[PDB]
Amino acid sequence: HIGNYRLLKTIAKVKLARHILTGKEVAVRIIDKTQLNSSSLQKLFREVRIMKVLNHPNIVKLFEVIETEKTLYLVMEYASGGEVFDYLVAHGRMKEKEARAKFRQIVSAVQYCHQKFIVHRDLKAENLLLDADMNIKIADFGFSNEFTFGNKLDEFCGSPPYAAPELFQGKKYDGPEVDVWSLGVILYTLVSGSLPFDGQNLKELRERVLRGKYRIPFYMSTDCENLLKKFLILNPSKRGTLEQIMKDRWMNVGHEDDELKPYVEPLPDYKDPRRTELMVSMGYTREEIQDSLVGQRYNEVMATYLLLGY
Amino acid sequence: EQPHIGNYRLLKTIAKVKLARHILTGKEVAVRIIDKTQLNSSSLQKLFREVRIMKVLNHPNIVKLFEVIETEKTLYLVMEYASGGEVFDYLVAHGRMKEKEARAKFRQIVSAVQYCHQKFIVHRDLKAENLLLDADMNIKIADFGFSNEFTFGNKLDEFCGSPPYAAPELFQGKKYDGPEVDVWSLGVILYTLVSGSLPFDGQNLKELRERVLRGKYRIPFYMSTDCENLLKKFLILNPSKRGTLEQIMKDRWMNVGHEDDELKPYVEPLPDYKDPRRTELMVSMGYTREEIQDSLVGQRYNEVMATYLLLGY
Repeated sequence: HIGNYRLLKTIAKVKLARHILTGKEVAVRIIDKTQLNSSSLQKLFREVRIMKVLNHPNIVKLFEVIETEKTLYLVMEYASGGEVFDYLVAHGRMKEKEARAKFRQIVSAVQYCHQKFIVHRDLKAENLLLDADMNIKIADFGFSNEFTFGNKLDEFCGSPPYAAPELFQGKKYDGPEVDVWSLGVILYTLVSGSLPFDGQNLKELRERVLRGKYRIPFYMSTDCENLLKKFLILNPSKRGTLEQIMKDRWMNVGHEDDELKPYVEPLPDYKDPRRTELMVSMGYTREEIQDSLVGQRYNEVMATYLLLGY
Repeated sequence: EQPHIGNYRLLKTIAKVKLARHILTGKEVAVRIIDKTQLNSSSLQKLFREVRIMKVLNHPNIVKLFEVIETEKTLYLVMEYASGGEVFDYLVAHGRMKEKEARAKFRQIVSAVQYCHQKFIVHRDLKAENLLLDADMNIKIADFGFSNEFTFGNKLDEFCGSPPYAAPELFQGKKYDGPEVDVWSLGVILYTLVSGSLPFDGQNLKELRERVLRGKYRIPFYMSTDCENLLKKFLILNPSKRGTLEQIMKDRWMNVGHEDDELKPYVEPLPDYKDPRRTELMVSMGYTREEIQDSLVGQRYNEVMATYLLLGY
């Protein structure tokens, strides 16, 4: 094993693991640096930094970073509930009351990143993970657990049906309004268990996408069809921001007093007495806990700390 | 090992697809199972249009249709099973193919697609996940007619592996219609056979598009020169300047170690419908002589014809 972790089984090389001293499960991406060229190494560590800066409850967290001469271990949040894509396959559509619960979390998460000028650019159901409580954990925001670095044969499973029309018109695919279209598509698959735009191949899928028409089922409320109209607009400049969309009726149904808003980064969690104590009586010194959590080292000490929060 | 349908025992699922065993010959097949009640008149005609295409392709390297079983509510299509799996899964497991091995599969691949081009049928979706392998490592292209991946606009199709093989047209809003599209896809396929990786990559569709539209790809140090020149005839950004497969069959690399046996378009062999050997086995199965005669002469795609074909393996 590596660090305070016991590799259990595997699930791009990713391992399920048990933090020995907390018994908490964790995902452990393993990456071989010798097999990387400078251009790719840079992009990696650049994305590792992005992961260290996104502190949101629906964006899979990073717990530790172990880096050796030839290897880089990335210990991150494991989501025991799997993909949103797999769920939707089994249980079919969600109930209007169920989707809203998660679609709030999603839009809050994506919105948070747009604040920092990070657009995800590949939003899909396969990238929305769930934990043991049915809470949303978006993945691949920074570093991607699905994309190898040019070596392998990526299949881009699930990416096309959520692509905005710009992609097929040769127009730029850069701005936040791109995640915005995809959110539309996402929402639609949640309340229907199906695709607004579909086809036998990429040709047919394109045809349907660029036309922008999509069937609304009978069982879909009228407040819902009205939320889709705000996402699936063909012209990128007329698609509204996410701050403007959190103020929708369908979004806030059941939250008459609890209206959705641009998430506010919570203050640095680093001094919790309960965990500082629990740690000391494991064999951690007081100030190494202090230095580790002050400097946000993301080492074996910071990892243990964060893992005690579950 | 429980349900039966016609002469088939359904063994397991592999869209709804079952690997089954034909009880009279013990041969394996794949049965696509379609719920007709879940389809609308428009779609029903697309189904039978495509099935008519399936009955009409007769190439050694395209998956063959054996039988159509139709009931009130359901349609069963019985087709070749490729036990060797996807070329994709095979590249992932074994790395690249050395050039000699690649030429062998690429030859079969070109014959098959060119065959469909002669009839003005274009695949529109060649990828390494569509190139199946049989027990002898022979290529069987899937999805030329009906698609064992495309569930009719109903579910949550994933399109696995499609993007990296799309001609630049797709991302430019231009017509994605002609054979040239397949030709570009062939270019990608060749390259991934011999290097075990894609010529155009990227962490998301946006990044993929840049590489595709630009049209630049690295030639590995180990790639033969003849190979590099062959890629140059497929991976041309302008649709109209891409060659036809008939011309591309004449290429040097295509024919290494095939000097007197140059790749030329496939000619459809004479019909099979009289083999007295197989005719006799069938007679002692309960089939009558003229019922064998009618179905084979008529190319019916009923249980008789299917039993006859499968006795050919």
